[PDB]
Amino acid sequence: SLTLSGKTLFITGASRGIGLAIALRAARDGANVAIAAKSAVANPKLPGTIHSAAAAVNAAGGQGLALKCDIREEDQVRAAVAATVDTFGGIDILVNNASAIWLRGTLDTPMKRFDLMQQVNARGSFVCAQACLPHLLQAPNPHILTLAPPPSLNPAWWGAHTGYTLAKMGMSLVTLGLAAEFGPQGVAINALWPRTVIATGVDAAACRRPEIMADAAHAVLTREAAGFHGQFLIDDEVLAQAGITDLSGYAVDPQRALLPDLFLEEG
Amino acid sequence: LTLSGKTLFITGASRGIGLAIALRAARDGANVAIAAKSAVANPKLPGTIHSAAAAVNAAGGQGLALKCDIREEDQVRAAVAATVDTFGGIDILVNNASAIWLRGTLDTPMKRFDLMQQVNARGSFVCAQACLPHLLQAPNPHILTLAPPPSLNPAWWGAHTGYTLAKMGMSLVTLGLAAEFGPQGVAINALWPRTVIATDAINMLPGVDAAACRRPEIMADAAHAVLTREAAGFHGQFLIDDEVLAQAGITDLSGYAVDPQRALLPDLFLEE
Ligand SMILES: [Ca+2]
Repeated sequence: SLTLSGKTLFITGASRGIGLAIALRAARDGANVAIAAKSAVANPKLPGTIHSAAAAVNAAGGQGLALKCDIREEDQVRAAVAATVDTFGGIDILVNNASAIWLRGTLDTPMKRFDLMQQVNARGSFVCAQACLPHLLQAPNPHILTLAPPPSLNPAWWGAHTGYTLAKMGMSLVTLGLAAEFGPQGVAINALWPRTVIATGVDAAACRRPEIMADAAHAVLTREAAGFHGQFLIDDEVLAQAGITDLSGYAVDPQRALLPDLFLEEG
Repeated sequence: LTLSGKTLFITGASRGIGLAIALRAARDGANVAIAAKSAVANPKLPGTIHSAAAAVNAAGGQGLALKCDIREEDQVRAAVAATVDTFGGIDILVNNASAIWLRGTLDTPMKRFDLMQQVNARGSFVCAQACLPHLLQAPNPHILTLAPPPSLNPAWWGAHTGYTLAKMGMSLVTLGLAAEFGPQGVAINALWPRTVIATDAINMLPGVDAAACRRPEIMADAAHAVLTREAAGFHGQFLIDDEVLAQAGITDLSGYAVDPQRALLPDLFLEE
């Protein structure tokens, strides 16, 4: 089987949710995982920290590094990348997972909220790519994997929540540009997005668990990077190609019709 | 088709395209709020909110000089409030903005990335947000953003990702705003020049001589043609100056050339 043994992953926002799931799937292989996230001090209101994540990585079979990194701050990103290189010797894989969401219209989106989304999503992916690339370019099989949808100019999607669509498609379009620039230099710069809503008026019973994205990420990240860039991939399709065709186990409640994810057309 | 008595809020209109738009509207008797950062002049990049407001007055309009850095939400809100207190409303918002940096990602410092996102995409969003409550009450409301048609062309994204994100961001904000508010009868559209336009910003375009450009007045005149259209049923369009002017019966564009002895340079972000 393909493995991330010996590889070093820098994963943003991986104190919880999809980032943590991806971290743990890589850890199972013996990967080094740098958890770069803002949450350091334990808060019951939003459980999970860089430190709990690093411990979970260690318990899952990997080597965890907890890095206090508010990715809105370039200096913290730079410091976290240097720490990762100092601890593990390099960076093989960047996963741009950190994301903030808010589905209201423009008159109902305070600039504080708009700014949080732009800074964490599109800007966070850009600055992390910028900081990691010098090290990625020296690795044997470098990946940047951004958790973002295929780019779209669908006016309905844009009008539905312009602030969030700007920030999330921003991640997609940063991926598009990075892939165009650096893909030809051997870096696999791609995106991965879930078919359904992931449980991390939206009902978790109509969702899938984050392990679908962890397993899909694994399938992408173990691919040869040379010649593999600018792709916008979906979890179910990735897993099918990898030989995982029975997705029933990923369902929170397998008797429920699944909620479709934002930013994918339904055929 | 006149802008007489209409109130325009134009960002960055101390010089260049914004100023030209301001003066074309002034000629009709429009009220123009000049929302820009420069209050006092410097040798390098002339024009201030005060010279622009004075020029609007000289041209036949009513100018209002507003010291406004559009990076600052509080200043934008303050400027919009002052405009309403001065003229009674806002009929037209023109999102005009200049922050360019044509380099690759490793050569695009975060300070420059941030300047671009803040002035371009964010600036358009925050000004739209602040003006919309007033636009929605106006007889013939427009938002006109000076931005290109949205494109997913990978070459354009790869060439200078930070800048493309920022400027396409203005287009994408327009796309979303039009989808949300267009149905309420707000004419939310974009306008982009076929060619490069001669302004201070050509300094950020290596090799580009003003002589191979068009004058800002082509954008001023195309803007006027857009802004005097009925707003109902006219949203989500990404318009080009030459095409707008052709529809308006202006097909001879030769007078808009800076220098007829030079071939015109095609603009960024348009397929040839
Ligand atoms: Ca919505």
